[PDB]
Amino acid sequence: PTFYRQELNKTIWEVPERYQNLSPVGSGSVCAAFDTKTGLRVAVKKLSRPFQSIIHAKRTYRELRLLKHMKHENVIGLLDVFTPARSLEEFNDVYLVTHLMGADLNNIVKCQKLTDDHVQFLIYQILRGLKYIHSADIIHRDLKPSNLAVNEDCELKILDFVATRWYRAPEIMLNWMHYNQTVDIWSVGCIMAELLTGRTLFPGTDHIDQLKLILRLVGTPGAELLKKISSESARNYIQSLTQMPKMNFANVFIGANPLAVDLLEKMLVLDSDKRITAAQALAHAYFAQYHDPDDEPVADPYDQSFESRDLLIDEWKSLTYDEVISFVPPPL
Ligand SMILES: Cc1ccc(-n2nc(C(C)(C)C)cc2NC(=O)Nc2ccc(OCCN3CCOCC3)c3ccccc23)cc1
Ligand SMILES: Nc1ccc2c(NCc3cc(CC4CC4)co3)nc(-c3ccccc3)nc2c1
Repeated sequence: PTFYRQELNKTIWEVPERYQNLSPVGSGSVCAAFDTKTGLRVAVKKLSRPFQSIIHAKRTYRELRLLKHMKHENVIGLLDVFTPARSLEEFNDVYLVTHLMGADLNNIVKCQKLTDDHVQFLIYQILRGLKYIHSADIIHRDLKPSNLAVNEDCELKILDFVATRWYRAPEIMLNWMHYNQTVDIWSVGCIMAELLTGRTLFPGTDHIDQLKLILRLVGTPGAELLKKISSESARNYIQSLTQMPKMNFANVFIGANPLAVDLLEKMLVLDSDKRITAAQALAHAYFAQYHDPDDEPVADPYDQSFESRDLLIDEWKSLTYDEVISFVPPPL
């Protein structure tokens, strides 16, 4: 494949001839383009200094390994990955190609009002994607409206591109080091609550103000949850806050679907051991119009053994180069 060059907002791009009409989108740096081989509008992300440090190199390998493995309708997939290099000695740029979506859920929630029917379809697609992601032993940790891309037909894709702490599970705020996958479910509840009211549910100014807003809704942790908190520092700070009662969500999300209020009651739970999972939430009556267990697939098992390895930069670079060369595009 022959490459061409052009500068687009300080960053120079070397892309194959198949990608035309490059247009800057945001900032790695992303460009919108047209793929003459497939006829699709695509998004091309150029990784910025992929091997500047051990942190960058392993991060580069992690993202390429993740995107190559994601093959689900509601999760961002990899259409192509290329580099202008002809060998490992000159391998310094990595480009990632995916579908071009219309916008993100952040634009829709602040520019449009969503019917309860639209909330069902949008939240169902998130939970459908989360079940696929969680089945591969992967936690997103960064779910928020700006990480969810939506088309004009309300088709949604999860990606990992508005404060993140507003959607962070409380066990992440207190820096618990043994949380589970339901930290994403807490984020879904905060997102679902925002689609129903148009307001951010927990607009905290800091980590402490975030927990104060959370406790005003969910109430004081009970004796069962207090038994399972290992940090004496956090366990004492929780016992230092005045006893807040748990608000009834029907009095908070008024005029909302009774099934929507019940699902939020199962998602916005402090005790992560009792928080509803992605698979269980798909079976909730709120998604009866869309739920189909035979069309909610799980993922092929994903090898994360590299995360426990301590390698050099050129070793991470060489491993990334192998994944670039071994990539097989999906058929049309
Ligand atoms: C270190 C690291 C590790 C993993 C990730 N990671 N994790 C995920 C999962 C969890 C959802 C599978 C996905 C990602 N990576 C991404 O979501 N990467 C991307 C974000 C935004 C983009 O372009 C946004 C612009 N948008 C594209 C499509 O919609 C229209 C415009 C991208 C464009 C092309 C290629 C990748 C993009 C990210 C970083
Ligand atoms: N088995 C479980 C189940 C839930 C746990 C958990 N849940 C999240 C949480 C929420 C809160 C409420 C704080 C706002 C006051 C405290 O912890 N935190 C923590 C935790 C929090 C801080 C430090 C160490 C552990 N451990 C949990 C163990």
